[PDB]
This record gives sequence, C-alpha cells and structure tokens, in this order.
Amino acid sequence: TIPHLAIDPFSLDFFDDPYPDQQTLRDAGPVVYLDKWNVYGVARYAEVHAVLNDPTTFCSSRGVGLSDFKKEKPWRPPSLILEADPPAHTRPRAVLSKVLSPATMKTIRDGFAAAADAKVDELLQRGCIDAIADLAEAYPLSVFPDAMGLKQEGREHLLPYAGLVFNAFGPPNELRQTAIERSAPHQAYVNEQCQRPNLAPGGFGACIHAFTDTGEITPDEAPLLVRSLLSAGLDETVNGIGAAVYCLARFPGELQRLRSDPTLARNAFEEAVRFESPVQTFFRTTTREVELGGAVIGEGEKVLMFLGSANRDPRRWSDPDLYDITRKTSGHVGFGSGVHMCVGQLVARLEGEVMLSALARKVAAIDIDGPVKRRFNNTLRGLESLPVKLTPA
Ligand code: HEM
Ligand SMILES: O=C(O)c1ccc(-c2ccsc2)cc1
Ligand SMILES: [Cl-]
Repeated sequence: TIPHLAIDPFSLDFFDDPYPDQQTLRDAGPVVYLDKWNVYGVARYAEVHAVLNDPTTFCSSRGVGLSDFKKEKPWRPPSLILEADPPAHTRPRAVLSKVLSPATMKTIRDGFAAAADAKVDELLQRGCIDAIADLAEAYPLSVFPDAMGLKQEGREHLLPYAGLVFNAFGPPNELRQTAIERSAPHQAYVNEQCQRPNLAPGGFGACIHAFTDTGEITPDEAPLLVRSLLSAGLDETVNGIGAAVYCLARFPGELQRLRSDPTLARNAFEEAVRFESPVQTFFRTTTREVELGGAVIGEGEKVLMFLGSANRDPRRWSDPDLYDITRKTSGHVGFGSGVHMCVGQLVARLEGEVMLSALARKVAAIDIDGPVKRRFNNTLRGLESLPVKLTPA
C-alpha cells in the first residue's frame, strides 16, 4: 500500500537537481518508503505540515537526523532545544525566544543595516565579486559573531562547524563520515566559547547565561544553549541570502520591482527562503503506530520530511517554481512549523531584509558572469560560488 522508491535523497545526483525527484516523491503518494535508508518519506505540503505539528507522535528527542538515539549514540551531546520534546523543550525554548525576541531586534537593527549598506558599497567598488564568499558569507560573519559576543580569534571554525552539524543529520555516507573525521578542532573551539567568561557582555551568549538566575535554565544548561546559536543560523542564513541574490539575477523583473519598492525587501527574502529552502530535510521518529495519509507507520520508525518539496508542492502553491517577491508566503515550512519553528527566524529575516534593502537602493543590475558552483550538504541547499557583476544604481 506504500510505494517503495530507490531514490537516495542524500546522493550528489539528488543534490545537483532535486526538483524532478521531488515531484516523483510527491506524486508517488502521500507517504513513501525509501529502500535506500529504510525510512518513511513525506514530500507533500499537507503531510509535512501535519508531521511538524504533531510533536507527540513524531518526536524529536530520538534525533532529527537519520540516526535513532535509542539505537545509536549521538555524535555530540544532544541539543537542549532541537533534540528535545515537551515539556523538556519548553523552558530552553522560552529562553532562546526571549534572547532573540522582537525587543532584542530593536537593539541590533541599526548596526546590522549599517554593515549591510557598507558591504554593498564595498562590493560596488570591486564590481565583479563572488556573491557567496564576498556577500552571502561575508555579511553574516560581520554581524552575527559580534552580536553573539564572540572574540575575534578562532572565528574560522564557525563555518566548518555549521557544515558539520548539518552534514551529521544525514545518513552515514561519505559527506557525513568525512565531516566527523575532521570535527575535533571545531568542536573544541565551539565548546570553549560557550562558557560564560568567553562571551562579551550584552551579546546573545551572555544574555543566555543571565537567564540562569530566573529558574528557566540552570547554569550547567547555559553552555549547551549557547552551543545552539553556534550550530544553527550561520549556514542557513548564508544559503538563504545567496539564493536571494541568485534569484534576483535569474529573475531580473523581480529585482526591478524590488528597486522600485525597497520595502518589499523582507518579503523578497522570505520568498527566497521558500524558493530555496536552505534547510531541505530533517527527520522525526514515531512514538507509536500512526495513520498518516492512509498509511500505517509503526512505532520507532524514522520519517523524512522534504521541506523544500513541501514549499514547491503545486497542491499548495500557485506557480511554485517561480520567484515572486509579492507572493503571500505565510505558511511556508522553510522555517519549520509548530513548537520547534525556528527560534532565530527574527535574526535571519533581519539579516536578509537589510541586505536586500541595501541592494535595492544601491544596485541597478546583477549579472552572472561566471560558472555557478553548488555546495553539497546532506541537509542544506546552497551555492559554493556565484560570480556576479554588480552595476551601481
Ligand atoms: C534562512 C535562515 C534559517 C532557516 C531556513 C532555518 C531553518 C530552521 C528550521 C526548518 C527549523 C526547525 C527544525 C525542526 O523543526 O526540527 C529551525 C530551528 C531552529 N533554528 Fe533556524 N533557520 C534559520 C535561521 C536561524 C537563525 C538565524 C538561528 C539563530 C540565531 C537559528 C536557530 C535555530 C534553533 C536554535 C532552532 C531549534 C528551535 C527549536 O528546536 O525549537 N535558525 N530552523
Ligand atoms: O544546535 C542546535 O540547537 C540546532 C541545530 C540544528 C538545528 C536545525 C535547523 C534546521 S534543521 C536543524 C536547530 C538547532
Ligand atoms: Cl560540539
């Protein structure tokens, strides 16, 4: 009653062009079985949204990667928020929600917008730039580590640790195993910076340690919570920003609309998060036998959610393969949905908005002038290189 498919969603062939295989997954049925890794798969919007919003049946405490924590040991101590279920998840989630609150955004918006304007001006002086290394990567590195309160030394570990974390959500393929092989230096840097003395006052990390006085987290819980903000946030925002630039270059009509109304910058980034979905997939584990879309799934089974596919499901979106900066994007699952829906989504939207705004006001044309190269990751979708010409407005 369940179609069995041989598609490997963690193969380089799939990473190169996942959209045809995603339709095959959506059109085979609401629930598929992937014989390659012995997991259930859901690629339609309705089933992805259903799973994300039933955390009791589809839990996260047994890991949101392929590995089942009841069967194998986690490659690192489990995150206190991503890899936790209610009620254990609730109080750590509330701390990160207050640390990255709408009120917190007010204290950092002017500095984030200034660095974005300054980077665009710098790149306009060069003309031909790599929109990944020089823009998508450079800008978040120039605002987020300082907003965390991280010292200057050792910041070169942040990007490799981010790519390791998301590679480790995948199956034990070469991408995952080679990432873990090289992980020891990045783990040691990240864990050390999580200690309260190493986090500058006023920053995100120091604000997490300050919540230990309230009874929501204990002092021994703070370093792991800080670790969450050194694991998530970086590569997703880089990939999302890089995808928005790529879209603005592939769809010149949308850049012209953004230039004419720079207040569309926020929705232009949100639509890029839907169009690209920097986080393509992750897992849940069933805690009981469950019927999902006419399919009986046993207890203790891994369920693979295709976020990017759900964001392009024609059963939910009109013209999903088109980048439309005025699209009603509310309801996309690029940030997830339910109790685990990205706690840093306000930081990501701010970073994306102020960068697209700086582009909207200072740039007249964005033209690809070189070979585009993909960056391969078991969980993340994004570009390795995007050579573009920036024409000043
Ligand atoms: C374009 C940018 C981003 C995307 C696409 C993204 C994506 C996601 C998704 C899909 C989830 C849900 C995971 C799940 O349900 O299992 C999530 C959770 C999370 N994200 Fe993001 N994220 C982004 C930016 C950020 C930023 C900037 C931060 C921190 C500053 C961050 C930190 C977190 C954390 C800590 C969680 C776990 C929340 C929880 O378990 O309740 N993310 N993210
Ligand atoms: O270290 C953490 O707490 C953490 C790590 C990864 C994610 C994430 C985001 C989209 S898929 C998985 C969330 C939180
Ligand atoms: Cl670690």
